[PDB]
Order: sequence, then C-alpha cells, then structure tokens
Amino acid sequence: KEKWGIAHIYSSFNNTIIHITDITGAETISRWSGGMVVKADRDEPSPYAAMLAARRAAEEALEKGIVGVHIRVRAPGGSKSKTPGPGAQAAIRALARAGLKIGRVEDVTPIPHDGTRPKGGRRGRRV
RNA sequence: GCUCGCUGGGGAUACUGCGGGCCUUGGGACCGGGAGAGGCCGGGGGUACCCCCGGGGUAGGGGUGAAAUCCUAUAAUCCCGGG
Repeated sequence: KEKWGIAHIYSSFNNTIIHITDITGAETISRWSGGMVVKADRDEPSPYAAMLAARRAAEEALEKGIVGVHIRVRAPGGSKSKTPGPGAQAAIRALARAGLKIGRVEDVTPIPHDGTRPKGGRRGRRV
C-alpha cells in the first residue's frame, strides 16, 4: 500500500523538465519545466528554476498521493550533448527535500552505438 | 709533341665478354604450428535517430552571449504500449 512513482528529469543547457509519472510510467501525475516558472529564457536552465519546478511538481505529487519516487536523470543524448545540465542535482535535492522519499537513482541518457551524424559540420561551431 | 685515331703481326690471361662444367649464400617453390580492422560474397544482431498510430498530460517547447525565425491548442515539449 505504498505509492511509488518515477520522476524523469530532462536536463539540458537550455531548460530543465521534471515529470512525475506512476510506477509503470504510463500515467502522468505532474509535469513541470523551468519556462513555466521563470520569466526569462536565460533563467530556464538555472538550478534555482530547476529547484522551483521540482518543488511545484513534488507538491502536486504529494497532493495526488505519491510518497516515493525513483529518479531517472537524462541528458539530451543521441547526437546531442551527453552530459546533464546544471539543473539536475538541484532538482533531485528539491525532490528529496519537499517530502518525497527517494529510491533508485540512475542515468538513462541515450548513448548511441556509433549512430547518426551530429549537426554543425566537420568544423563544428565557430564562435 | 699534335692531328682526340686507323691498320699488318707476335706475346700475356688477372678483370670484363663468349662457350662448357660444378655449387648455394641472393631470389623463388613446398611443408608445420600460429598472428592480423587484408579483400569479396551470404546470413544474423546492436543501441541511437526520424516518421506514423494509440494511451497519459497541459501550456509552452526549441534555440542563443542576448534574442528572433521555427514547432505548438487540429493538443506541442515529456512518459508509456506498438509499427
């Protein structure tokens, strides 16, 4: 009789998304992102915005009855960056603090086995 | 002395040339156990990515030094079941 779900965190260099679903992941419970909390695009990937979005999502999950969550951190992966953005550990800490028990913590970034060609050309970004 | 040479003869046989004989060291042929992303053909997989369908879920998503073009209410970003 324990309510355990899964908290998927999408962390990038432009935004952070916190999405709380059931144990099977087929039932959305709460979904919050930085852009729905902060007013500026530059502030979207900030750890403060991640913490606020995580707090709102945790409050919604607690209201709906979820008491524990399994963390699933994810960078964009694929041909894009494979490292999580700044607002991932902050979101995890906010989830732990807001009143949700924390279970397994794993990284589920999609790692290609020599997949598609990344964008930017053979010379990359030249800034 | 020079005309950078030609020609009639005699002698020598070390080297080169030519003819003959005998060798294996260089190079080839063959056998043995192994090494290697060497090449061609055939059959099975690996995640990743894109698109389509169904379920969940609402308002943003992406992107940059900052933005904007762009996608999104015909239900987007995100999660799950399939092709």
